[PDB]
Amino acid sequence: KEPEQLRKLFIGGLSFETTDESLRSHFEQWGTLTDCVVMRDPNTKRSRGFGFVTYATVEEVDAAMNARPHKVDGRVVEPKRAVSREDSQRPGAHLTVKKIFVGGIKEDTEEHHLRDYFEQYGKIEVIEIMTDRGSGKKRGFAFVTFDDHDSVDKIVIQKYHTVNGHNCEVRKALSKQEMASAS
DNA sequence: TAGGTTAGGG
Repeated sequence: KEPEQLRKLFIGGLSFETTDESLRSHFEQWGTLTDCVVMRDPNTKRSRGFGFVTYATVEEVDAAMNARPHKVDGRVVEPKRAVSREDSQRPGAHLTVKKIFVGGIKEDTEEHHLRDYFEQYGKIEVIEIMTDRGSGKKRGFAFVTFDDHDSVDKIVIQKYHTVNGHNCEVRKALSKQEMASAS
C-alpha cells in the first residue's frame, strides 16, 4: 500500500449537481475507490465545485489520468495529482505548468544526466542548463519542459530526485513576475 | 478548480 497522498486525485471544475455518488460512479471505472467526496461549504452545504477520489493503488490513479479528458455529469472536469496540505502552502503549488525548476545540480551536469532521470516521467520537449550571461559560468540549476502538465505533477509530489549522481530539488517553474511576486 | 486534519508538558 502506497501512501494515501499518492493514491489520491483532486477533481476541479466539478458540476453543481455532482455528488459523492455521481463522482464515484464515474471514477470507479478505472479502479477500486477507497475514498470519494465532493467538498461543500461547511454551512450551506452548497458544493464548492471540487472534490477528491482515492484508489487502492497508484497504478489505478495513472490509469485514470491516461483516461483524460474526463466529463462528469455533463461537465468537463479537471483531474490532478493531490498536492499535500503542507505543499499547497507554497507559492503557485496549484498552477498547471509544463516546466520544472531543477536546483542544485553539479557543474559537470550534462543534458544526458537530466534525461536519464526525467524521461521516465514523460515526453521531454526542452532542456536548459543555465549559465551566466557573458561569464559562461554554470549557475547550478536547469529548466525541463514536458508535453503534459501531469508529468510535472507526478514529479513535484515526490521528495527526492537523483541527477548526475546526487539529489536535487525540483519545483514547478514560476515566471519572472510570479517569482518576484512570491518574494 | 485546494481538503473532510498541525506545537505538549515536562
